[PDB]
Order: sequence, then C-alpha cells, then structure tokens
Amino acid sequence: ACYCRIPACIAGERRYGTCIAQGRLWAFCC
Repeated sequence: ACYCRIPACIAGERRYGTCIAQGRLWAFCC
C-alpha cells in the first residue's frame, strides 16, 4: 500500500511526493 508518512518513507518505499494534511507536511511513500 501507499502511505503519507512522518518523518520519512520506510525502507522498501520511495518518496513519490508530499501530502499536506492536518496542517502538516508528510512524505508520500509507496
């Protein structure tokens, strides 16, 4: 699955983008 993550993507994932949610920045990871 793909995830918006803080503080960074997990091993095995790539950061394909950014999420803005709950007034915060996240890495978009899949």
